[PDB]
Amino acid sequence: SKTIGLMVPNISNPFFNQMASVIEEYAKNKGYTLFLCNTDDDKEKEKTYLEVLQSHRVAGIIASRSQCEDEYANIDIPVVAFENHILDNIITISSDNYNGGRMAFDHLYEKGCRKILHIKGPEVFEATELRYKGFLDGARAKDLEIDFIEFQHDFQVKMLEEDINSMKDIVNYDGIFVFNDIAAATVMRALKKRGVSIPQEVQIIGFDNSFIGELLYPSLTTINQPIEALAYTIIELLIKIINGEGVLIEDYIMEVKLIERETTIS
Amino acid sequence: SKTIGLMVPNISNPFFNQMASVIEEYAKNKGYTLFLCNTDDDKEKEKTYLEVLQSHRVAGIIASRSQCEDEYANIDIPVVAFENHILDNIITISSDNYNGGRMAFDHLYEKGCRKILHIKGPEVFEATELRYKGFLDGARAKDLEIDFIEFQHDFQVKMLEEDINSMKDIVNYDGIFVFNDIAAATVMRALKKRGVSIPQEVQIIGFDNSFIGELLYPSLTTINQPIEALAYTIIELLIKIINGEGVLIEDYIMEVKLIERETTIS
Ligand SMILES: OC[C@@]1(O)OC[C@@H](O)[C@@H]1O
Ligand SMILES: OC[C@@]1(O)OC[C@@H](O)[C@@H]1O
Ligand code: NA
Ligand code: NA
Repeated sequence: SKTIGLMVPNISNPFFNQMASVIEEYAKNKGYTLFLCNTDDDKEKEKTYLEVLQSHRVAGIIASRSQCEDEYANIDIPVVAFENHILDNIITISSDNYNGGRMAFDHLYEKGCRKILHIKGPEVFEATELRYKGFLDGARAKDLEIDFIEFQHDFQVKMLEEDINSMKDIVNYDGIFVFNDIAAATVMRALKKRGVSIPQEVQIIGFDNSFIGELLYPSLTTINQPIEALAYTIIELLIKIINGEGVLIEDYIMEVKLIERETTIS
Repeated sequence: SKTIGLMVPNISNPFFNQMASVIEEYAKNKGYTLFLCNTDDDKEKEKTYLEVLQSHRVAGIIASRSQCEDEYANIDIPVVAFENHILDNIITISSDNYNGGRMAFDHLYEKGCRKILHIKGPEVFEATELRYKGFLDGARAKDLEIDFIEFQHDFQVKMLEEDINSMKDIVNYDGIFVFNDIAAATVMRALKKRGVSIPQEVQIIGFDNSFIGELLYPSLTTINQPIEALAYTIIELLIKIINGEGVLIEDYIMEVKLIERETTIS
């Protein structure tokens, strides 16, 4: 087989469809095509696709935001993981989510925010947990108390029909850090429906630098994940495993950077 | 195998991510999993994926906005097509794109628009050609001259860094019909960057009812494609072909409807 299976939480999140496009490019450079498999952050869908990919004898699997552990132990096909650690013998590639969360706090604080909310991601996403921890560590360094709201899912179309309890109070914050750009878009939509002015009344920073942050208005200040470097790295390492080349099985963490746009003041 | 290959022409476009999610649900109801294959509206990528899916002996293929023809002749795997016709012995499922184009014209005209632009899709998309023809036939019935601008691609992230020549003149139109909702979002972003008020200065209608129109602000008036009915139908018909059950090979066209939101005046 010259096909690699890429498991995607959902390509409805712009970040994952862009990642899938760029991984496909790097795979093509190495002579591979891709099958994309939608796992929807569901352990049983992931298990099913692992079985289906194995039965189809793909050359390798890229496992994004995995919720398994067990299931991977016997599979005899090369695997690399994006974000979530699976087993100690599978390489995990990620952005520097801890430091990105610190950068997000430092940016809001530098822009004068003192009443701060972090809309954090589901606990099962190692990446969002690290963003939360970096943000909180930043607040602790400034002796600032922060409020949290924890979403239980990444973006789903149903989110557009869901309310936040006490949405009327959100405008009272100086700044809000939202765990990713697509979730930030939903938060800004809710604020706009209530007539809230951004950034005049509240400042917003997201995470990813996915296309949704530039597509909408005002454009979203965010933390860049380096999709090209992530995709390059994932494919380079998977091909080493496929080829039986030596590589230390350890974390590969790519640098992030602040992208200042119109939802924070300057 | 119990796997169906779904060719996806634009994994960046909300409409196709939502279609893929719903097709997956209906396939699961019938006992099938899906592999998604990114064709990127490229004939060579489609040809490649067709070969890869055949080599993997999938149970059936859902072609989507296909640009091939003879490559499908005697591939001995069941195929159904979304939108673009492939061969006379392959069923094509689509929304009622001609009537949706007429509905879009009628709605702008009823809201008082007389200086009207249609940003039309690539000529290789049968669906957008029919939207253009329905819109134009509506204009001709009212003895109204319409202007056209023809995009050569569906949404790509690079569109966010591309300008329309004479963009500063677009505000002069009363109303704009854009060939789909994700393209409409890009047009609205350009207008907003220039300080144009929607719908006060220009009214906008898209096509699809994909989730981006409900993230847009103001929310986007559009023509609904019935994703649930499309997905149900694609899977029902593909399973008939797989099972060798009788079915007339003919067009299946699903009804569309206007969804009035905030980018046209109520
Ligand atoms: O949008 C993608 C993302 O930011 O969502 C949360 C995190 O898991 C991932 O990197
Ligand atoms: O967005 C999806 C879509 O509207 O794009 C153009 C048309 O091919 C298709 O139905
Ligand atoms: Na505030
Ligand atoms: Na106008």
